[PDB]
Amino acid sequence: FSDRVLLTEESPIRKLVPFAEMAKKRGVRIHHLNIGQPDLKTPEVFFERIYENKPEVVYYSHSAGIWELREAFASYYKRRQRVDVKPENVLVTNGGSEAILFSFAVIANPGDEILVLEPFYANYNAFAKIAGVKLIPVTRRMEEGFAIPQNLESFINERTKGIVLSNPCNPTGVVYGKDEMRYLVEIAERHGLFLIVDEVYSEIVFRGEFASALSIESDKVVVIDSVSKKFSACGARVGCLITRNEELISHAMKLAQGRLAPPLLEQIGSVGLLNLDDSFFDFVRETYRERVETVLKKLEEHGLKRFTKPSGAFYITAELPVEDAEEFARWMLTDFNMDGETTMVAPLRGFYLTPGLGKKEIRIACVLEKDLLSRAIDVLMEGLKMFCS
Amino acid sequence: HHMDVFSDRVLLTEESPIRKLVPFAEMAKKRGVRIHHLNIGQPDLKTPEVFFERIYENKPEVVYYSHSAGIWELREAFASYYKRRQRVDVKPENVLVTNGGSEAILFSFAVIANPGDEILVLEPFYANYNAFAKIAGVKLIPVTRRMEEGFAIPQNLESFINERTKGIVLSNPCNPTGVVYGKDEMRYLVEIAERHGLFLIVDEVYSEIVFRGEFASALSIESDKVVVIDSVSKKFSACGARVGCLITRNEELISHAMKLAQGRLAPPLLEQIGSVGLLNLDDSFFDFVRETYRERVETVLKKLEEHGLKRFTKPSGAFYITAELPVEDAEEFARWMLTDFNMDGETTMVAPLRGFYLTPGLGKKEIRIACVLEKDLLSRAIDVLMEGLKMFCS
Repeated sequence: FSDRVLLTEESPIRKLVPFAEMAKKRGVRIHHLNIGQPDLKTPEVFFERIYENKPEVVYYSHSAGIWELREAFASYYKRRQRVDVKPENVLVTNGGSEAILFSFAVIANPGDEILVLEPFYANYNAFAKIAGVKLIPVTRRMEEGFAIPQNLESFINERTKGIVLSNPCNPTGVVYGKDEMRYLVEIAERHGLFLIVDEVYSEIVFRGEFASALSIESDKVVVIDSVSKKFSACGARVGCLITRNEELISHAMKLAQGRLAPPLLEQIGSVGLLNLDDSFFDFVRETYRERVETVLKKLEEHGLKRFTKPSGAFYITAELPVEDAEEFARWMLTDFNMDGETTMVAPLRGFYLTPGLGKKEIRIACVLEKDLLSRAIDVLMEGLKMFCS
Repeated sequence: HHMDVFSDRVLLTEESPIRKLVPFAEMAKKRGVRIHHLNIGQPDLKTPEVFFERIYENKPEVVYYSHSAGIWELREAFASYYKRRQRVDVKPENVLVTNGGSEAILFSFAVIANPGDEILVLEPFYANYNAFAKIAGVKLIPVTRRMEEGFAIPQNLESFINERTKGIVLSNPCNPTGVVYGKDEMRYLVEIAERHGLFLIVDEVYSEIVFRGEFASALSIESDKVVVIDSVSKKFSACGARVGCLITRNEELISHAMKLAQGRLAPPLLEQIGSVGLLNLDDSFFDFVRETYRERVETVLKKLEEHGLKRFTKPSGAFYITAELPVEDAEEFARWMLTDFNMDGETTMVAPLRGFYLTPGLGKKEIRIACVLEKDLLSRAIDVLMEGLKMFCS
């Protein structure tokens, strides 16, 4: 088999599944705070639009996506992100996942390098490995508030072709403002690199004023978005690649054509999601705000010191007073259960490329109703207390 | 201001000869010309109602990411399909649901080959494989087949194997030749794979659309080096579903493919729910589909013969007809058909075959015809095409 897949060890999160399944067999209710799967009901408009526009033939749509959906994304950015985008700048893909893969393949050759801000959304490494691109980590520290490090330029070389990050960020929850993004765009332009900004969590912003990378008119910016987290439509597999660089889009379109098209029914339903009013986004933003706040308060009241207050998204990264976080996560499932309940968290080690980093850190996904989440944290800290003594 | 340095992968890629005809086609519709599209493999048949019904009946409250390998029931649906219809014993654990056959091919390539490695392909072939090969950084090596030899597997196939060769890929029934390799031919091809430690990737998307001979799935030959790709696209006219699969008995390969499926998270949920219904369709449905395409293919073959065209292939499967025209450049004729020609305000669009070959110069005078219109329209579409071909010589 290929080195690409032989060198890939399985995710620390996935490695806990066997232990979790074994716990359910013993009659234990597990609180899943390890996966970024929203629990919110998918808006009914998604299903209504599909039912009302049932096509007689489920055909391959235009490779770049149904024209109406390209318009729907364009209008969303103007109305919600206050960015002027044309439908021609939008390329509909099979979720953000594919938009990332295309971006990587269009800008870099096999063996080339793409800078990534550590810790980062682990799945980028999967798309990099498929495209044969090397992903180069640029470490950020919790103690610095996971800021963009000053030595960013030093990692650039002849093989460097781009920089990729998420904003709001998964798993740190940091939100880079207009000033920070412009700085990052300026570096991309000075060194002729493309800036891939994954904005899947835009709308889920609590502190500061969020500015899309497209707000900074540059030919090197590529924004990735999706209907997944924003509308709780993860199973739709509908996302997009947005950029003003007509040449890049035209190159990405050859890849979209080999693939033929994104899912038809999901695109039809996505048009309805993107047209949702302001009240919907207020509800989603505030639901996650209250959840994040609830966890933060619970962590603080149980004496946990080193954790980050996110400005966006629904993840909380924290440092535990343990030698190995992954061992503790497994222990929670195997050797622990408060009142027949346990809590499953994601070890953060899988979000770093640099070996040794994130050994005592974990990520908490706020994807449960606030009261259950409060209870899930109580179980987690009671378990943390016994683990030590 | 600095230039955009894009990857060689995408800079070297010229746009498809078929796609290069779209601008000329769009300009023809503006002039008031009804175009008969025989250039794309998009079926025109109604998607069976069961697909929509299953979705409506099992509407989930949350459109969640399913298990990476696909919903368990769909994995069972594919497994049962192969046992009932293909007479092959497959377990759900052997099935990995993907975003259409397209992705199953991409994963196959990434799992067996490193960037820079080689995969043999039987030319002419489904052009899109080259797209997945470029994304994975794999070099696709052509093994030319001739129409005069009935597009058979050439005897010099082993001479193309080297240290960098990691697999062989083809479609059965084949797109665009329409050849259908039987049990004997497949065994031979599997024996070569095993002797040289290569994986055999057989794209069986057109299985069911078989007219001549008895079709045998590559899985019928129990080997640890066979990987079958299938889809709900052409078989059930559900191209927009983007639901396919990778099937193999090699537990290690599927386990490695699973890591790639996990990065991607999952295939489309609603489409998987609807696909379970399509896969459970009775024998009557497949009889109707197979015979609908048989009568269409026959109609075109008769019309081509009646208009004096000599060199064309009679396919054993799929719905494509490959033919050699008496012209210097087929692609020039295809464009001409749209720009400078229209019988009774009608014209026909065909796909130049040049884009289906990697070896430069091959398929310059050849075209592909997709039988994706009702037999009477198809008959008319060929009349328009031959009247245009007759004037073109002048």
